[PDB]
Amino acid sequence: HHHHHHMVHITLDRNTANSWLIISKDRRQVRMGDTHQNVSDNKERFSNYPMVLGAQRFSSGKMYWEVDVTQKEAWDLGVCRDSVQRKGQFSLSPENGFWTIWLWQDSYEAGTSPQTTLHIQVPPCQIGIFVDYEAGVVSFYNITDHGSLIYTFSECVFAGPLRPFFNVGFNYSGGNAAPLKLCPL
Ligand SMILES: CN(C)C(=O)c1ccc2c(c1)CCCN2
Repeated sequence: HHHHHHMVHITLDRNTANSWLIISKDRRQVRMGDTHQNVSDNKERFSNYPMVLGAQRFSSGKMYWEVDVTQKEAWDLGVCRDSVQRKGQFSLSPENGFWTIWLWQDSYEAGTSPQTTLHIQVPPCQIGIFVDYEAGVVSFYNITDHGSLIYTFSECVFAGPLRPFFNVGFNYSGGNAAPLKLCPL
């Protein structure tokens, strides 16, 4: 792909974070803490899952960013509507305002309803995310495998401003403590 030139500097929004997340001083890394992180509750925080949004809102144009997923067993990445549900249980689907992929139990899947099996020969250590607002496209790229395409959502009905979306995953196993990191431009 040749999307790198639409690179945007993403930072994480602390106020949207689940209360167990630890966001770095530079707002470019997030990981699961082993306890509540001593913050007040608010209506923006994702309650049920270890999720956080980027601060940036996009309503037009082309945007690209990259995320490091090294040594994680589980995570979700993509974009979502600014107005997505924060409290209670929900599925990651375009009907609910999410355009995402994930790793879970040694398989990669796109967040369609129902979910779609992905075919990845080289397990990615860094993921590229491309959004074309006007075209209604969200695409995912395997940076470890020379930028190979992972998945394209097309005919997207965004229906609002978009925000970068992150889920560091549960760490029941003790094998998923590593952070998500926004990679340098
Ligand atoms: C309990 N452990 C070890 C987890 O991995 C975990 C999973 C989900 C979740 C939380 C923790 C607190 C935030 C809300 N959801």
